[PDB]
Amino acid sequence: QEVTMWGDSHGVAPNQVRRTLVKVALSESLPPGAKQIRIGFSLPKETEEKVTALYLLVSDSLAVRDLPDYKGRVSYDSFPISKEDRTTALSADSVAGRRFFYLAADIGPVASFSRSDTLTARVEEVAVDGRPLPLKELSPASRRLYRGYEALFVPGDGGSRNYRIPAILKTANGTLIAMADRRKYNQTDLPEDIDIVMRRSTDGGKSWSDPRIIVQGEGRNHGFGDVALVQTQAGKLLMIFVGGVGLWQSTPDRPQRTYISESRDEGLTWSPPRDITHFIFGKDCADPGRSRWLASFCASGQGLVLPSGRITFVAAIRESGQEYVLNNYVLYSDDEGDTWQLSDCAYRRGDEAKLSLMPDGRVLMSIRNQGRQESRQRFFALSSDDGLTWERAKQFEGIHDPGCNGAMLQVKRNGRDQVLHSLPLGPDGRRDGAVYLFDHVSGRWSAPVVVNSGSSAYSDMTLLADGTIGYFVEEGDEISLVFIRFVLDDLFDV
Ligand SMILES: O=C(CO)[C@@H](O)[C@H](O)[C@H](O)CO
Repeated sequence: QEVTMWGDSHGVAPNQVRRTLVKVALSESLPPGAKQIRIGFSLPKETEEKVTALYLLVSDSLAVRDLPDYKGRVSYDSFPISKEDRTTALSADSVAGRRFFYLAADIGPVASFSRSDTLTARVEEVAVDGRPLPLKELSPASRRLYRGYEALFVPGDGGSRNYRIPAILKTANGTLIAMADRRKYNQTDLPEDIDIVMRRSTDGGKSWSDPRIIVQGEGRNHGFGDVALVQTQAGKLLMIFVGGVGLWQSTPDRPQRTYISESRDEGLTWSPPRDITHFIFGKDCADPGRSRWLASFCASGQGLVLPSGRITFVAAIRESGQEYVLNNYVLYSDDEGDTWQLSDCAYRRGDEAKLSLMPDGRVLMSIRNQGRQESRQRFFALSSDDGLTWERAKQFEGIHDPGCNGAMLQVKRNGRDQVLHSLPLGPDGRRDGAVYLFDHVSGRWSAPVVVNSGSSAYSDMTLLADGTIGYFVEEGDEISLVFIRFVLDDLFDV
């Protein structure tokens, strides 16, 4: 009879309730004759000052996230603990054979958000009728306080086993749109059966509407996913996504197709999806130079609408069946989405790529590094004719890319034009989701700041009206899509 212990490392926000600090698992139910179990724990004053109440939670489930995040799919009992106390006890008849125990807290109304605000606790002893059990730590507890923190899509939500692939969008009217792959049966990509789902917020991300499936997968080989979002200059919302067979299964005559859909009511309703594959490649393509290309997909997340009105996304395109590599081209529209063209090639052996507007009006491309090329660094390219043509810009390199989709934001910080870039820190793996600041004038990257430790993958980033960063990340091995709000001073001041 051993006891295994996991401290929580997920972010918190003020006034949240029943946040797990430490969870422990009995390897066996309490034996008959056992009457009581007692849990002694430690918790520093700095954490105690940040909480308003403590709890012992007991459940038949051993869950990854805070138990309220499973919205009742996890049932549990809650016994309060005085925040000044350091032990609690419960009869074996109350535990009722259950094996999983949580030390949880209600977060106070803290108002600091510096890097120092880290909550922690640790279980020191689990005793059954006075007989202390052996406890082994698999994880330490450290939960950082952010101005906002909320899991928008959690495994099991609405009957979908999994979620992946975040996209976020802020509209000129302040509406936030959050979309995701609804991965119904497992976490793998197309050709699995996948839907596109969405939640909206009309109060700057304080609260979100219930998820609505806006594009429905119709079976294996007939799913949809990899959403990217823009707002066009005329005000209509534009989403772009792929559907069908997997990327490497696509062919010119049986392609994984690219679709667009639009919204003229702040993301409440969306037009029926429109196949635009024929503009890009394949059997219906008017350019015979691309008749025999095999596959294309736009990087999920956000595109870019230029000052001219031109709408753009970077497609990553498979041109040859003899290799498993992709080339980047800009997919753009000068007519509010009515028609679409391709730029000249922007990057050889690229992958998911993102655009942002340089302070001089040039366009910067950030290209995912696939296959651990070169020094395993993020790739960059520049365009000075609004996306039509491109050249490598090593001058922007200098951050590691373990091979993952990220996002850029052009921000002004202490009077300096800078670029915020989100990527897993790694190294060489999907761990510790971070952001970096690139100072434009010096051409120097900051040191990374880890927003979310642990398993971390795709991220997308939006700038809120007052300059708070909205950061939408894939958290965990079984991924949750988590919306985090912070200001740049919270992460980069000393
Ligand atoms: O996988 C998970 C789920 O949240 C955790 O184990 C954590 O993200 C990482 O794996 C280690 O901290």
